[PDB]
Amino acid sequence: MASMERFLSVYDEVQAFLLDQLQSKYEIDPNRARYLRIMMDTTCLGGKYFRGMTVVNVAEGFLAVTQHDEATKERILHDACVGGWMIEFLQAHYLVEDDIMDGSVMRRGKPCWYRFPGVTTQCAINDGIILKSWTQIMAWHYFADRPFLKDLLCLFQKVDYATAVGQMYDVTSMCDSNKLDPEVAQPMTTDFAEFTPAIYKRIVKYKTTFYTYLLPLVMGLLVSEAAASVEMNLVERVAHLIGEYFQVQDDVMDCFTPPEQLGKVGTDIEDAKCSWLAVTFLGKANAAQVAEFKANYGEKDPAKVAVVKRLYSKANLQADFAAYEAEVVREVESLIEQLKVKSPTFAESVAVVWEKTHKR
Amino acid sequence: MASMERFLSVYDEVQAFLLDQLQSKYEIDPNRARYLRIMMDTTCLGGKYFRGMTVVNVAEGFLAVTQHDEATKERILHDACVGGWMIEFLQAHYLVEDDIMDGSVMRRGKPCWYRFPGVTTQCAINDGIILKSWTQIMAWHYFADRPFLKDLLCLFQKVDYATAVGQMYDVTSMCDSNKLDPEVAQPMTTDFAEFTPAIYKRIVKYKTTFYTYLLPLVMGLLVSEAAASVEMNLVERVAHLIGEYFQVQDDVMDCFTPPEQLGKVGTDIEDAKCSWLAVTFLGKANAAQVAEFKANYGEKDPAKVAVVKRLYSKANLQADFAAYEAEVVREVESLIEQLKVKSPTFAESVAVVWEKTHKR
Ligand SMILES: NC(=O)NOCc1ccccc1
Ligand SMILES: NC(=O)NOCc1ccccc1
Ligand SMILES: [Zn+2]
Ligand SMILES: [Zn+2]
Ligand SMILES: [Zn+2]
Ligand SMILES: [Zn+2]
Repeated sequence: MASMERFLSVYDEVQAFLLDQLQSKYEIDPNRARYLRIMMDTTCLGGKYFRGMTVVNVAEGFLAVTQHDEATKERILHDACVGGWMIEFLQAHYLVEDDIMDGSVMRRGKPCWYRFPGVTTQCAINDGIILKSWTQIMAWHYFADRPFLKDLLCLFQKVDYATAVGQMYDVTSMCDSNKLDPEVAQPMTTDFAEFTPAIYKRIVKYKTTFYTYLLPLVMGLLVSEAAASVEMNLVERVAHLIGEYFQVQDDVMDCFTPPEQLGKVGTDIEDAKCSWLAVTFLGKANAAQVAEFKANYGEKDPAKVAVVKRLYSKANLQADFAAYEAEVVREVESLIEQLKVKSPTFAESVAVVWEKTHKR
Repeated sequence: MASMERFLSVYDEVQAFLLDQLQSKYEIDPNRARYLRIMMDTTCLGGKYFRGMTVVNVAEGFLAVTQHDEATKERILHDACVGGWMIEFLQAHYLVEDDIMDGSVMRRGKPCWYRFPGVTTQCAINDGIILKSWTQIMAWHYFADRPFLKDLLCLFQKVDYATAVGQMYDVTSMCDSNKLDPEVAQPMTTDFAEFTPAIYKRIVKYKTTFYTYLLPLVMGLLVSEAAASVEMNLVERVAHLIGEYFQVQDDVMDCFTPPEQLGKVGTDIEDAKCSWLAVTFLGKANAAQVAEFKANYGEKDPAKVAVVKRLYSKANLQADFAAYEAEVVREVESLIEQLKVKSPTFAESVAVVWEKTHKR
């Protein structure tokens, strides 16, 4: 069986399990079940499944080098599929809630869930809650008797909590820290003193890298009973590094990729986000350029937005990007080498994750 | 040590643990830590702590009849306090998110969290997420080596998921089920065919009873290693029964308790909620009364709201309430008796929970 067709099949099986349980154990009626089926499909399907498929790809790597009965091979692959859906549903939770938090309009060429006419914010906040609850229902059902259940739940928790803390770093990134105060409406920064590489790195490390790269890699090791084939400090280091690069690319596309190709209208400039572009621009600007940036950033006025894009264009940010990219290629190849000492197979899976990131 | 002073002390200890970890493990800065300290205090403190204190009271019951070293007595009580805070933080999560979902203005005489000037919806949805993540952090830290960790996590999950499903039942209670559809804006019901006792019971069972009554009772049994002192089908039956009564009282106060005493302006009529009052009124109304109710319910116009209150007044709903109350007194005393067969101590704790509910 090809990997993607297995993965997709297990989605149908998990969906049926979750909705059947709603009827047998939680007293749901058929119409509300249909509403939740449609919510699940709309929010969990239609991406490339990079995160969930990484679990499967890691587990396939280890199957090629480890002796097992066929039925054990099938159970491992079924577990890797379930685990990969846990991650896809976790991402679904964060996309639904973030879209509401940020007042987003589109995602992937389609309206954000909360904007569907028979959804609304009142339902969509709760639908998002349900998405994440379903990850837990999956784990407790499919992994009830598994030796890795404890470790898997404990890892999942920490990643989820890191991700929520990262959303906090993200949404407060344009405020002055010393002015955070629940009692006082928050002004945009005027000095941009906090738009630094180290601060930017903390936002991206927490908001994206834990659930996009660390979790799929480590879940693949857990369902394979292979955590001893790695030095977990290296896996964490490589995960954060690759995931930082992934976000830098996303930051650049938000500004420069046309909307029909991007699948939405990017608003990072208007939203005054601490993007890689803003931070890099500030790291090389002269006094007059910094003043012009300050007079135009974080404003909805499209002429002021065009002024910011113009500043980024004139500033030759493509060169700082190629230099960044060069250095990440360097450090990732180094980390992969360190991974080969305990597991060529795992190092190869990390290689594949890097290639899919670097070339998308 | 008195129970409440222990409980309160453990809040300070848990808070310090959670914020210290944010600094040592999640790279937080002092200002964001202060923001989260204030969020925790504002959202978790100021109620009566009925749910968390019930864990402690159940555990105290068993301590009186079970032999233990003093250090074991202290560990059980510390565990019951932590467990009771897990429940209080879980309720905090649902209050923050529900207030946003329902566009609530006040809670307990104070603005809803999302309405604080330096919060806003964009932060408050995520703050609510964090609240529930903190319940998990507590359990994995304080109960890491405990024999009941698995059972406690598995119970907590199911209760949380029941609660989210109950919010779904609640927010869709004024729609016709056969018309639920993410693609189509949802009209209010015109026939009110779904305002029935059984439908009402399903909303309340899921939305409130699992986290308010089942969870504190069962968590008390788990931290005491006492689940064998009960027949879990009875505990579930009594929990749902008491919790249904609790919500019927809440439904009546939303309509009839003055706002300064209620701590908010009740809007169940304007929001077309399936309340006990609406369902009971419809169960006894003549044709003309049903037509007048239909012409006035679910409308913000205060004259139409006063028409609905007038219908409920003339309909002598206080008599149906006294009759309901009588029957619940009857069934609860019966269930307590059945609980005495395996545990007088546990039956007594259930007695106390009932008294606090019945007389508030
Ligand atoms: N639906 C129902 O009544 N019970 O299923 C959920 C559940 C919650 C807590 C403890 C055990 C089960
Ligand atoms: N903050 C950090 O870098 N690590 O702490 C969180 C964490 C997440 C996943 C696995 C293990 C730990
Ligand atoms: Zn966002
Ligand atoms: Zn972006
Ligand atoms: Zn509500
Ligand atoms: Zn109410």
